[PDB]
Amino acid sequence: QLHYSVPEEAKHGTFVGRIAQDLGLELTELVPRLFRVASKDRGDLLEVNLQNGILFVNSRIDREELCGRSAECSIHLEVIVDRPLQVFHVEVEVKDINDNPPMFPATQKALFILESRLLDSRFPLEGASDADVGSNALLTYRLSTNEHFSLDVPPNVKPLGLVLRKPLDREEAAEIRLLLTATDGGKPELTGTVQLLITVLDVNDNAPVFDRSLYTVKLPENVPNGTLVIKVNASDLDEGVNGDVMYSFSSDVSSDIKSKFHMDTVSGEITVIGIIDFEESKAYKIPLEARDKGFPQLPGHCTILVEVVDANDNAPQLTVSSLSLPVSEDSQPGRVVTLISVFDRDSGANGQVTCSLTPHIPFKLVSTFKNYYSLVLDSALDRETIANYDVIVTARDGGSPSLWATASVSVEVADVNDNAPLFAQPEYTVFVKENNPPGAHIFTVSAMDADAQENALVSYSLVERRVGERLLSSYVSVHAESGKVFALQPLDHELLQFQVSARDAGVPALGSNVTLQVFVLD
Amino acid sequence: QLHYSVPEEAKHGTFVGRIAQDLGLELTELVPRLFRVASKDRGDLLEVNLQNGILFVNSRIDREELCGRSAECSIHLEVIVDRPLQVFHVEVEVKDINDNPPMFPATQKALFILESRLLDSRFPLEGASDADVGSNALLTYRLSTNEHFSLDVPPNHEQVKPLGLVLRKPLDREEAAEIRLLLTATDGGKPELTGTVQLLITVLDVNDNAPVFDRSLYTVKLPENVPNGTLVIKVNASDLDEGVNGDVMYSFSSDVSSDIKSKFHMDTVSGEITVIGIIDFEESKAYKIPLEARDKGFPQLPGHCTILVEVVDANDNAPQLTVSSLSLPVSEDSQPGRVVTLISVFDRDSGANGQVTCSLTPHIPFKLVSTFKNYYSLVLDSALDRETIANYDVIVTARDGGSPSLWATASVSVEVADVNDNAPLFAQPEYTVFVKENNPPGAHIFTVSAMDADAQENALVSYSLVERRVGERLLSSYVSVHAESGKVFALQPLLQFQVSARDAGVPALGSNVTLQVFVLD
Ligand SMILES: *[C@@H]1O[C@H](CO[C@@H]2O[C@@H](C)[C@@H](O)[C@@H](O)[C@@H]2O)[C@@H](O[C@@H]2O[C@H](CO)[C@@H](O[C@@H]3O[C@H](CO[C@H]4O[C@H](CO)[C@@H](O)[C@H](O)[C@@H]4O)[C@@H](O)[C@H](O[C@H]4O[C@H](CO)[C@@H](O)[C@H](O)[C@@H]4O)[C@@H]3O)[C@H](O)[C@H]2NC(C)=O)[C@H](O)[C@H]1NC(C)=O
Ligand SMILES: *[C@@H]1O[C@H](CO)[C@@H](O[C@@H]2O[C@H](CO)[C@@H](O[C@@H]3O[C@H](CO)[C@@H](O)[C@H](O)[C@@H]3O)[C@H](O)[C@H]2NC(C)=O)[C@H](O)[C@H]1NC(C)=O
Ligand SMILES: *[C@@H]1O[C@H](CO[C@@H]2O[C@@H](C)[C@@H](O)[C@@H](O)[C@@H]2O)[C@@H](O)[C@H](O)[C@H]1NC(C)=O
Ligand SMILES: *[C@@H]1O[C@H](CO[C@@H]2O[C@@H](C)[C@@H](O)[C@@H](O)[C@@H]2O)[C@@H](O)[C@H](O)[C@H]1NC(C)=O
Ligand SMILES: *[C@@H]1O[C@H](CO)[C@@H](O)[C@H](O)[C@H]1NC(C)=O
Ligand SMILES: *[C@H]1O[C@H](CO)[C@@H](O)[C@H](O)[C@@H]1O
Ligand SMILES: *[C@H]1O[C@H](CO)[C@@H](O)[C@H](O)[C@@H]1O
Ligand SMILES: *[C@H]1O[C@H](CO)[C@@H](O)[C@H](O)[C@@H]1O
Ligand SMILES: *[C@H]1O[C@H](CO)[C@@H](O)[C@H](O)[C@@H]1O
Ligand SMILES: *[C@H]1O[C@H](CO)[C@@H](O)[C@H](O)[C@@H]1O
Ligand SMILES: *[C@H]1O[C@H](CO)[C@@H](O)[C@H](O)[C@@H]1O
Ligand SMILES: [Ca+2]
Ligand SMILES: [Ca+2]
Ligand SMILES: [Ca+2]
Ligand SMILES: [Ca+2]
Ligand SMILES: [Ca+2]
Ligand SMILES: [Ca+2]
Ligand SMILES: [Ca+2]
Ligand SMILES: [Ca+2]
Ligand SMILES: [Ca+2]
Ligand SMILES: [Ca+2]
Ligand SMILES: [Ca+2]
Ligand SMILES: [Ca+2]
Ligand SMILES: [Ca+2]
Ligand SMILES: [Ca+2]
Ligand SMILES: [Ca+2]
Ligand SMILES: [Ca+2]
Ligand SMILES: [Ca+2]
Ligand SMILES: [Ca+2]
Ligand SMILES: [Ca+2]
Ligand SMILES: [Ca+2]
Ligand SMILES: [Ca+2]
Ligand SMILES: [Ca+2]
Ligand SMILES: [Ca+2]
Ligand SMILES: [Ca+2]
Repeated sequence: QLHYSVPEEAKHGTFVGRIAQDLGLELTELVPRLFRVASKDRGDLLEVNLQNGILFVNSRIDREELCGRSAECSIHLEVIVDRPLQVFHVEVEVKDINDNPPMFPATQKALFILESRLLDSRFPLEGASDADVGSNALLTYRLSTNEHFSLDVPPNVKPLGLVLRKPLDREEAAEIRLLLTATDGGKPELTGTVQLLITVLDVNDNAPVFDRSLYTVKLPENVPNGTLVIKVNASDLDEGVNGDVMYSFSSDVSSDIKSKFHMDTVSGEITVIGIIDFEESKAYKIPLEARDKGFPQLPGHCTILVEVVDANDNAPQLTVSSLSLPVSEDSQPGRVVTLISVFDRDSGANGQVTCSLTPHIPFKLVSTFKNYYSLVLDSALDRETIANYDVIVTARDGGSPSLWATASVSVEVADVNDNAPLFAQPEYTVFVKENNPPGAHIFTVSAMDADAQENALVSYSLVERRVGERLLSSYVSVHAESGKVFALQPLDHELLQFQVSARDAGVPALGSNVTLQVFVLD
Repeated sequence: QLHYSVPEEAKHGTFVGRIAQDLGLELTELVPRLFRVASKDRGDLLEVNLQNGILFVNSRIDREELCGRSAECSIHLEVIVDRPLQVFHVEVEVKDINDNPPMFPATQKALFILESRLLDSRFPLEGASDADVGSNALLTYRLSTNEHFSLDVPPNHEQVKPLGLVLRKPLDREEAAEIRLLLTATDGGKPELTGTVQLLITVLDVNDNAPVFDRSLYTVKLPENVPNGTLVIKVNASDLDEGVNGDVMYSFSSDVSSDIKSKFHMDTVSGEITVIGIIDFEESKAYKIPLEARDKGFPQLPGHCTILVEVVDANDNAPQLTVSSLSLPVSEDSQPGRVVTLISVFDRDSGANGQVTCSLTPHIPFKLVSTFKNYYSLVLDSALDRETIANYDVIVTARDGGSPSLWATASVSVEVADVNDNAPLFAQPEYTVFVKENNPPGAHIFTVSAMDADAQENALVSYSLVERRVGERLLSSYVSVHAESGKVFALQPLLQFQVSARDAGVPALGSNVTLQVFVLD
């Protein structure tokens, strides 16, 4: 019937069309007959002036306000004239102009993506809104050139996705900034921009690592209660709770190790809580584990080997063996007497021992094997001059400070018959009473020795002599046990000299005789 | 010194050496003189028989009991003889035989390793212990042939640091839940003894699998007038993890509109979408809803899926119509084909129930016709008459199609205006009267009557007189009449005249009736 095309948002009084002459009616007819024009929507967008008989724009025309995002827009206007009654229906189609730019819901939007997020994972992103319809509507999206991310759009309606091309890391890149540009295909060309500032969330993917797998620490033997050994330090590359670690022992530690050593969980300092002995254990090997606070927590392992240094804290324990009581006087030099065994609990320089004895002593000490010493006899010996020795043996434990261990040994010398029984002085003379009764003691001879026991035993005897052959009698009788001389005859008148022999009882028996004389002629 | 070599743990009374003749001593001296042999440690390991003067093993010799894990083992025996006193020291070195196998601290050891463990990561393992000393001590480790793991041992020395298991290829819980391996430690001695430890390592589930739907987008159709709490669709998320990491919670995305949240709600556990508000097609044609689902794991991964729901236009609105251009007068002379009033029909609904069908009374000369779109004009056809038909009340019925169909009726009152097209008619022509003989002046004689079919001024009867030949003769104008009433007055003691009845309308129409009076007295 009739179609008019009018551009959106036109100048006031914009020429639409000569509707008057188009319907075969003159202005002259238009003036008297009642001219009515009615339309839907606003109905005041267009109006006709009768003076020149034309149709024109009165107010601003917003197509998107009336028809929204619909493909076709047309305004139905009816024209009524009276006397006579006549009605004509005319439709005016509104043309869309690119006056509406691509508008994003927000200029700035921040997204949060985990670090451990794998590739091919897409993230939903809201598109820009546009009230325009057709070619002058947004169709082209352009993402900033980035290494990690790429853009993806469904060909149809559906939120566009952001795909992770390269893996992300918090430590390398804490924050990532991108810009998304949406451009519509219209004249003039309009701009849409949204800047995305995405922050990388820390994921516990860094295990705690020590400086080296093994550490070596020297430790004294007699360290007091609560002595520091070493503090271990672990490095972690995460943030906050994932970045700090607690130190602890491994579950495979020995009971003794746990008994002697302890570690503070927070500090990671190793302190001694038990008496450690070098003789008990020379060194300790301790496995250590450190764990962070993150839920997927990773452990860090390192083993400390501590060595205990031997301090001279034990005196050289020695034992006297093979106790030999007798030592003969005639013993030639080079004869062993007793045995000595010296041992030391300590080890090393303060483990070796040097033994010695009294210098003012004929005996000398010499060792044959290891720390076993044998007491050998040197120089000559005499029982009578010196009876017994009480030798004190000193054992020196080297190192600083040096220790001492002494032993008292009692050794006695055995008597050997090498002396002879000697009377006081030769010779002896006595004078007996004239009328001498029988069985009367006249004199008691005496002898003394230097030896002991049977070697010092004096046995008195008499000699026979020629005068005995002269036949007076068996004369005097002597007592071997006492040395008393007994007479059994009255003296008569008609020089007596006889030898009294005192002897020993030892196996090499030795004796001497003294001359005793009696003179009687009364 | 003097050296004799004896293997550890020998048979009872094993020949060691002829110590008697070796020390320059005859049997003759050996028998009576006390011949003593004494040693530290046990001191009962060796003893000499005097009958033949020889040295032999008396008790079991355990080298590991005496020297432990030391390189060199030697027994110091001292020989004491009396009369005269003489002492001879002899050392007997014990040779080690491989009688102690490589022993691990435990036959079975279980390790717990995370799935997310990166490559080149090593795990500490304790080595095997051995009481043997020398060549017959363990130095060689052999790990079971495994794809994922490889063995690592420090070369400087053994028992300096625990040997490690290094991850060559990454492991996964879903593919391999458990891994069993065997570690064999072999010492270099003859014969060779082996020590073994069986490792049962378990793979720990790590939340590294994101929840995934069947497809990114789903399409569901939904009616318009759905009641409060109507189910739309149930969504399904698939997860490949274990336990708390394997089950997911359903929720809306944070980017949803407030209206969307107002019209739709979702159960977190089930993942079912239900409507809790009245949705209207005129309000919104379709809804696009983003959905997010998150698992219970500490490193929780999200899953996104968008539901597109379409609203169907249901006939719940009657076609709103308005009567326009109200025209009260309608002339009788109006030619057929001529429009009367205007009707404007609009419908809120769209589609099959958007189209409207109008109609009018079938028993009526009027017809309804549309020229453009859904704009209708009521046009008059055929002739009409005021007197025959006084007024019309046109009822327009509008039917809204679809199931069920809607109805909208309209009553329009139109009246036709009277037009003078009829003529005043007397009862019957003609009329004749006889006047009194002795007639007085100014006397009423008769009252004429006339009637019309029209209305108002057109039905107004006005009585008048004609001149006539008798009147022209100038005798008189005869009777004088009142136009309003039609009364005839006589003023005098064969008369034929015409009484003309006329209208009062602008197009005046009239008719004449013959009136006669007879008086000759
Ligand atoms: C060698 O030193 C050992 C500790 O080292 C010292 O102490 C620390 C604190 C530092 O100052 C350091 O520099 C020192 O050198 C020492 O071990 C100690 O032994 C005593 C008893 O023998 C313990 O006393 C008990 O303590 C517990 C507390 O337990 C703690 O254990 C660990 C420590 O890290 C952690 O889990 C906590 O921090 C705990 O605090 C008490 O609970 C307990 O009392 C209970 O029993 C009594 C009696 O029934 C009740 O009345 C109470 O209510 C309690 O129920 C004891 O008092 C002492 O804790 C322990 N020290 C450490 C650090 O564990 C060792 O004895 C020293 N060697 C020798 C030979 O003495
Ligand atoms: C283990 O040793 C390290 C270093 O000796 C200790 O690290 C301490 O804290 C920070 C850790 O990052 C060290 O570096 C610092 O980093 C900040 C970051 O901004 C920087 O501003 C500093 O200038 C410094 O470079 C820092 O050197 C060190 N500080 C102290 C007082 O120790 C760590 O504490 C040790 N482990 C334990 C358990 O103490
Ligand atoms: C989801 O649907 C299940 C049935 O199909 C299953 O899920 C899909 C994704 C595939 O993994 C297929 O192999 C499965 O058999 C139901 O068993 C399950 O109950 C549904 N989910 C819920 C929460 O009910
Ligand atoms: C619809 O009902 C709403 C209340 O819903 C409540 O929660 C849902 C999940 C159902 O279980 C229901 O039984 C509960 O009472 C009202 O808040 C809302 O106003 C209602 N809308 C209407 C009546 O248009
Ligand atoms: C008595 O002693 C002297 C002293 O030399 C000795 O000559 C003499 O032989 C001894 N007498 C006897 C009987 O041996
Ligand atoms: C919007 O589009 C224009 C060109 O159409 C650019 O100049 C602008 O920077 C943005 O990309
Ligand atoms: C879109 O993006 C550009 C680049 O960031 C801005 O300059 C503009 O103002 C809008 O935010
Ligand atoms: C060293 O000290 C000890 C202490 O008993 C003595 O017995 C020994 O004789 C030496 O004087
Ligand atoms: C001579 O001397 C001895 C002592 O040596 C006395 O015992 C003896 O009786 C006599 O007088
Ligand atoms: C270890 O290997 C040795 C041979 O080298 C076997 O004899 C032993 O039984 C174990 O399998
Ligand atoms: C040590 O390893 C062997 C295989 O060499 C097993 O048979 C034994 O049970 C132990 O686990
Ligand atoms: Ca616009
Ligand atoms: Ca526009
Ligand atoms: Ca646009
Ligand atoms: Ca990292
Ligand atoms: Ca960490
Ligand atoms: Ca990290
Ligand atoms: Ca000590
Ligand atoms: Ca010591
Ligand atoms: Ca010492
Ligand atoms: Ca002497
Ligand atoms: Ca003597
Ligand atoms: Ca002597
Ligand atoms: Ca053995
Ligand atoms: Ca052995
Ligand atoms: Ca071995
Ligand atoms: Ca996995
Ligand atoms: Ca997993
Ligand atoms: Ca999961
Ligand atoms: Ca509705
Ligand atoms: Ca509807
Ligand atoms: Ca409808
Ligand atoms: Ca008529
Ligand atoms: Ca009429
Ligand atoms: Ca009339």
